[PDB]
Amino acid sequence: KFPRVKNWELGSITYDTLCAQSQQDGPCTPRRCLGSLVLPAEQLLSQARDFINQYYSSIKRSGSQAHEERLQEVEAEVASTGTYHLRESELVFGAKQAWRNAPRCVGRIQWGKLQVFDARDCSSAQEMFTYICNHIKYATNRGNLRSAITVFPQRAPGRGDFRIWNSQLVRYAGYRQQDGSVRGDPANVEITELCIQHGWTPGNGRFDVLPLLLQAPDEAPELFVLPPELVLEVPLEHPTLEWFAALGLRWYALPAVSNMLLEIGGLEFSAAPFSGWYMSTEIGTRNLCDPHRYNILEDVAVCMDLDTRTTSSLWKDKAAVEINLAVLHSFQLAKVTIVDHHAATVSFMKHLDNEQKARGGCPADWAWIVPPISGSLTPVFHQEMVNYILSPAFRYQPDPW
Amino acid sequence: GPKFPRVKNWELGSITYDTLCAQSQQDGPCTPRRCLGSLVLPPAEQLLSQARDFINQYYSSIKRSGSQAHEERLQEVEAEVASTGTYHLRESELVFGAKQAWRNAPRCVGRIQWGKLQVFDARDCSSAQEMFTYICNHIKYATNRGNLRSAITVFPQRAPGRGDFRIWNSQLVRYAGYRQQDGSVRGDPANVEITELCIQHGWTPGNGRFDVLPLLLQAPDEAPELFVLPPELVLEVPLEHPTLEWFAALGLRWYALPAVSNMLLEIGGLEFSAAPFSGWYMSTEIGTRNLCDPHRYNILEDVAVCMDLDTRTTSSLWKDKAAVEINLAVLHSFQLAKVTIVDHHAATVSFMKHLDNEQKARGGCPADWAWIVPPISGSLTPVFHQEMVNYILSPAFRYQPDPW
Ligand code: HEM
Ligand code: HEM
Ligand SMILES: Cc1cc(N)nc(C[C@@H]2CNC[C@@H]2OCCNCCc2cccc(F)c2)c1
Ligand SMILES: Cc1cc(N)nc(C[C@@H]2CNC[C@@H]2OCCNCCc2cccc(F)c2)c1
Ligand SMILES: C[C@H](O)[C@H](O)[C@H]1CNc2nc(N)[nH]c(=O)c2N1
Ligand SMILES: C[C@H](O)[C@H](O)[C@H]1CNc2nc(N)[nH]c(=O)c2N1
Ligand SMILES: [Zn+2]
Repeated sequence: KFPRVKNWELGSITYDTLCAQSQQDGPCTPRRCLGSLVLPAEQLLSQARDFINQYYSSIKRSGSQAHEERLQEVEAEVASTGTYHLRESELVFGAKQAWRNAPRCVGRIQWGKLQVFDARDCSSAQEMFTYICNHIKYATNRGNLRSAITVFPQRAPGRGDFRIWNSQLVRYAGYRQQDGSVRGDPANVEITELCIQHGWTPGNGRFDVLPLLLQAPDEAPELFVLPPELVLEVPLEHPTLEWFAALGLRWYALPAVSNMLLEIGGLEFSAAPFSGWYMSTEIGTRNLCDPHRYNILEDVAVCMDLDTRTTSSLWKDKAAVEINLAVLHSFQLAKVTIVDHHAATVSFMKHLDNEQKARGGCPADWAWIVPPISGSLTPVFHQEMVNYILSPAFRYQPDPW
Repeated sequence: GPKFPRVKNWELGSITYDTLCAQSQQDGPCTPRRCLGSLVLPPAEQLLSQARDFINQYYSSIKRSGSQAHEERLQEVEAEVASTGTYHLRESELVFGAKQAWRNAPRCVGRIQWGKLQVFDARDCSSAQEMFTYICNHIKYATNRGNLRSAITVFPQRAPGRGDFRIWNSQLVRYAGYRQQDGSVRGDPANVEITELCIQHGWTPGNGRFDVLPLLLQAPDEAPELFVLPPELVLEVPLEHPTLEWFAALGLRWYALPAVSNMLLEIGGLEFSAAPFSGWYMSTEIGTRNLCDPHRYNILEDVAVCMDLDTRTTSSLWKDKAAVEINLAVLHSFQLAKVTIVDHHAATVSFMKHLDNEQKARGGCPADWAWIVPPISGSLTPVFHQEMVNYILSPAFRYQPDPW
């Protein structure tokens, strides 16, 4: 019934009772675990009712007059039109809850602090662009980063979706070369090629910021260039290794995810970009060291004069550590908010304890929460986790092309 | 495509489908409502179905499925269970079963070696003294003066109404952990309970950080008996670093032979409660888990101080820098002393080859992602980018509760 959850460093035990609230199935069965894989009116009515019940309970007014009447408005709207609409205060609560509920997010200690921009009165791609430019300015705040989400109009039965084609608001281009190598970020070759086809004049650098492709319902997407001054970037240098600055490496300040679906009370928001601040291992380990990304390990190790001929000299491990240190030092120097993996995972353990008290559990995906270097050096490695789907939720959605 | 799990490698873009999971006859701990993949601990009628399944597996592996010899063996097994409530394996059946149990183990990254296991049949064993002899022979063979060889020794199976053969120690070689008066521990904190049981049963304890424990061996229906391993049998490696001359002065060491001794080996419904097995180390198990876990030897702060690192702030990456040098010391020292070891990069590469081999041979491979990905430098290894399906196949190694 209720799974026992143990921490192996400290010997402490808790029981997850929150998983009983899950009404949506994951990919696992008793026959096989798939935890490591990356990917009608009556049903809508009950999702809506549950959500409204969640909202009135959060403001302590459960059972009040305002509660009963709001339930009746929703019922009347769905019965007549097949759908309904959220009040701004309900949207705000719903967005925070979807963050709180996200099992892959190590940053959830911050869940209560989220600026929510209501963009549901948007009727064109041009208006979308203005809203996005305002989000970026707010979120960036000259390096003193603030968590934010902007919510565009919900999906509707009659028509096509509002969509941002880009997976993040800020990404670097990937240019496929004559010889089948890539200049820039190999993760972005396909979106880069789409941008060119839709009329963008491409650069030829390793760190060219991509334009946005924004789609209003049932229209071809439109191209918008981000004003250079809005996109804060950090040149990478190393505290003791002088030649590192000459590698010419940089990363953008703002991690801003733009391709996920936000589901609240049965309603679905197909464009709802959100942003926080980076955990340094995302940049230092994954973006720069992954073999299928910028893949810089070998170059850094040679500058460091390490023996690259054999794996047993641990040259990959040594180079990776220095790159991560360069990221942390450079962000700190440029006064841009960042968190290291030790500090982030310590705050996550506190979030786990807060949530055990508040709700009797916390859905968490161990493979995503444990950092990609120095796993067992962090307290989360030794912590058992239960993974399940609660709503409101963020959900992956297929690329619109 | 097909209705079997689709499995993707995100570095290479390649896809396979797992069809082997269809052969699974035992439930794991997950359901559609919640994943429990990260948790460490998960009649004649019943026996016969498991026995028939295993005999069918054996006859398929020798390509004699449906033959007269196959049907005759099946008839011999059920007749034996009819008269006795149990049955017994042939020598070649035990050998097949033990290798298949290793092949099936989802938490083992060393499975490229599965076909090369020396299997010692100790099913004639009738006393604690004789268990000790067999165990000493295992260690001598497996250690081979540092050129390590994979092996298992199989003691008699569980029997109706008669007590079990059990080895009380979790490994054949482990260090004592001595509880101090201030509440701290000298030696290995993992071993505090077993250390205290050895003293209760008459062992005169040392007072060092690396005292090898004696064995507590239990023959059926007797109290366990205490046996000290002759020191010349236990190969150890003093730890030094290739460039940091002071590292040798910390007096650190580790033993050569990883030999798990408390797992149950299950073959065709038969239960082997004592069947210790051994291979060689992957270096991260010593360098990262044994030496750096905060609940183990916990030496990270000590080494960082000698390295002159800023241990008062997380963002200096002092833990990461120290862990790398400790892992490097382990690899260098084993290589110097000519004792077999494998680094995490070479092991995970070889496991990627094993995955490909098994895709062709059986249509999949059960694997536990959280255990296969090494505890340092995870995404620098190929296995981090590889999706994995986890399920239980028999023959199997299974955890068993401590005898005390
Ligand atoms: C405030 C600082 C934050 C930090 C340090 C942080 C940290 C992280 C990290 C390290 C990941 C895994 C990233 C990856 O490997 O792709 C992640 C995932 C995620 N986070 Fe956060 N987060 C923050 C804020 C936010 C905010 C504001 C939201 C939404 C309101 C959010 C929702 C999510 C979601 C939905 C995922 C899963 C994304 C996916 O499947 O690709 N987080 N977080
Ligand atoms: C040939 C050298 C071998 C290497 C490098 C190797 C590697 C490993 C590693 C690194 C682990 C994880 C250990 C941990 O973190 O506790 C493991 C687990 C395991 N291996 Fe191996 N292995 C080898 C040989 C063997 C052999 C000979 C067997 C049995 C015949 C075996 C069966 C197992 C089993 C049953 C586990 C799970 C143990 C548990 O749940 O505590 N492996 N292996
Ligand atoms: C195919 C697929 C499925 C899925 N769920 N997700 C993806 C994005 C991948 C995940 N791994 C790299 C890349 O996503 C990279 C962007 N991740 C930033 C997360 C983040 C960090 C800090 C603050 C935030 F607000 C958000 C792809
Ligand atoms: C409670 C519990 C359950 C379980 N399944 N397992 C344990 C042993 C723990 C697992 N993690 C550390 C420790 O096991 C330490 C010993 N593991 C060595 C595995 C190995 C390596 C190379 C060759 C071999 F033949 C065997 C405890
Ligand atoms: C195959 C595996 O699930 C995949 O590489 C995952 C592992 N853990 C991860 N963890 C985080 N935070 N982000 C990721 O993209 C991944 N990728
Ligand atoms: C909580 C978590 O399941 C636990 O700490 C696991 C994670 N992965 C591991 N992986 C290996 N190889 N060995 C272990 O002991 C563990 N411990
Ligand atoms: Zn699962």
